[PDB]
Amino acid sequence: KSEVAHRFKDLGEENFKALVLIAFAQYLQQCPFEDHVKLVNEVTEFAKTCVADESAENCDKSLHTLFGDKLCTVATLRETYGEMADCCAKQEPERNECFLQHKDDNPNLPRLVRPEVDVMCTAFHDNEETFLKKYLYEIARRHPYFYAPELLFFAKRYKAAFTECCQAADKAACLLPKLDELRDEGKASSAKQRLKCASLQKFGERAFKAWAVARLSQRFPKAEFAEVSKLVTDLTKVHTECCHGDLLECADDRADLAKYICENQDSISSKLKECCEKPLLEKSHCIAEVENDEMPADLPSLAADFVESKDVCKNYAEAKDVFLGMFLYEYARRHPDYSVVLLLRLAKTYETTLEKCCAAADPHECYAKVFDEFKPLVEEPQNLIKQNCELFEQLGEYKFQNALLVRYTKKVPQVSTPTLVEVSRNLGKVGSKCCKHPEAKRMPCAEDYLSVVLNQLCVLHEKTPVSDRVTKCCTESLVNRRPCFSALEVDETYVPKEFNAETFTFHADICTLSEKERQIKKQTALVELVKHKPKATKEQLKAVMDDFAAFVEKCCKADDKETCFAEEGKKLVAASQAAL
Repeated sequence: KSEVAHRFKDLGEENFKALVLIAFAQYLQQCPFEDHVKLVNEVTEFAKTCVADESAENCDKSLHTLFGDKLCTVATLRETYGEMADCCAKQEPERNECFLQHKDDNPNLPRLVRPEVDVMCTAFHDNEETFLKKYLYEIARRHPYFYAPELLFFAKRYKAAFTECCQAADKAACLLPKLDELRDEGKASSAKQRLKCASLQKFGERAFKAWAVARLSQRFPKAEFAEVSKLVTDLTKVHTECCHGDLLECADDRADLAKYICENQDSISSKLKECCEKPLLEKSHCIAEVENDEMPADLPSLAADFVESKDVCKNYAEAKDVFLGMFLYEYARRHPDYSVVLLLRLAKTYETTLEKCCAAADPHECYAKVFDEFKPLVEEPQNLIKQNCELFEQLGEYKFQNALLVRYTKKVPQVSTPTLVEVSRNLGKVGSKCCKHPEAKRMPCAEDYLSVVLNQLCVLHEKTPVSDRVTKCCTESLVNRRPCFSALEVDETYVPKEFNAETFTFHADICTLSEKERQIKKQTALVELVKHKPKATKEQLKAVMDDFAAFVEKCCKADDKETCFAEEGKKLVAASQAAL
């Protein structure tokens, strides 16, 4: 039998063209469009001829082996410059990896450009433009890991948009505010994902199970332990693939799944009616995270004292894996009000401890209310979301979200100025999209979201390696990430302590060079870090700065581009470090 045409024989053809492009274009990610597309055109071909006939010569390729051996070819030797030190070696296994499966990450390479003001409205005489070319863009750029089928789901929702409102609104208004929102949602999942791989095989594959047995049980909390373990065992497989390189199996798989999940509906989690009256595609992004859990649970199931007031320390605990699984899951069930990332810590203070004392010198009290020394590691969140959600509350949406900069730029003052200001504001954006939301529903979002961002931080910067600390809180644990960065004072380690850096204040009539405070502030904020990186930290001082660099606007007119550039440099560096 073959692989090629067989994949062709489920996900149809558009979505075969539709994968094999993004596939080939996360992969090599700098080579121009047509090179990539000729090569698709050809895969796309061929497939049809093992469609005709399995038995035809060389169908017998193991999928990759085609790509591998029709990729290096004229994609690559037209692509001759110096980072992919070719990787088609002794026709191997060790192809996918060494280079074809090495995706430069966040910050990959050229990028600045895009579409613009009026013209991108272009479902007239090509969707090769926009619709198609939301992959040499919305998937070459900064997303070599982005989850295939979800791009096919986020493809229609670039298409469908155009496919109504170029219309009466000149595309103007009735269009591009579905091109505001759904750009953060491109970043969101593409970033809500690098995690799910980072769990997967930049960290042990075993972890993920515990991730998802924690999670699918937080939403399907009557799903018997049987059935979460044919949803998280079935989801690893998917996610592993979309991570390990080979998508296609993926996209087929989340219906080789959803057409189990959603034929079984009632034995699993009631609330997946809606998205089962939804064309495949959108099934897997209702069920995918917009899944209002069916709290509260299975049961009364009164209490969880099988893990507790008993004597089966080991006796009923010679299944390592499933014992923990049934802690996790059953603990998971009654706690939509605690974040997975937390509960995963309670699932390592069972596991350790119960091993601390299933062994020696009885008796039971060792594990006697672990429930009552867990409780440190259940207070710090419940608490932290105070000096998350108050410094923000009555003290600033987009004003002092640049507090968490001051915090981070201090305690960890060697990550790259951007790579602060991507995070600094991003993990900023928890204050907004979660405090204004409170209850239980608060924390599950907000240790978790924070948890994603710290990962952006980690995955971002291996590339150049900086703060041995950041090295430490990334590596040492996944599960202990967000009391790590947190549990870090000002690393007085510093010096270099750069003085006086005038590839500094580019001024340049920024004031209406640039618009939308998202663009205005970001610079005004991009001032912050480098106004401390000289002088690591100071008390009151440092806001007599960002107004002495908020005149950065109002000396910017009447014959400018040299107004605020002589002026500042005296009056913002003169105003700097050690005296003022």
